[PDB]
Amino acid sequence: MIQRTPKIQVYSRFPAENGKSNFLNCYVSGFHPSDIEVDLLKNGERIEKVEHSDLSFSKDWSFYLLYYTEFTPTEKDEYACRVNHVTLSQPKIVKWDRDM
Ligand SMILES: [Cu+2]
Repeated sequence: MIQRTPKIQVYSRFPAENGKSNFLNCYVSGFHPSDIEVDLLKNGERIEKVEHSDLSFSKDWSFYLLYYTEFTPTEKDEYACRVNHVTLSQPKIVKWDRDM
């Protein structure tokens, strides 16, 4: 019964070491999940082997949700989460910043 753009936070499971394998995470929360579409991107390109958790929600249908994939970072490679949702007129993109 309330409306809001979905919050998106992008972080790595362990602290990042170039060349060392790790996991990339995108935590999405908001209202009215409603077929929301989430992708992870390596240099603007959609990744294939992406897992997600069950979607958690409460009465008013606020929700959170996690998408992730194993990956192994470098300085050259650009990583990001991309979300598609009714409240968005276009796909929203948050970049993974290992210092932020
Ligand atoms: Cu609502």
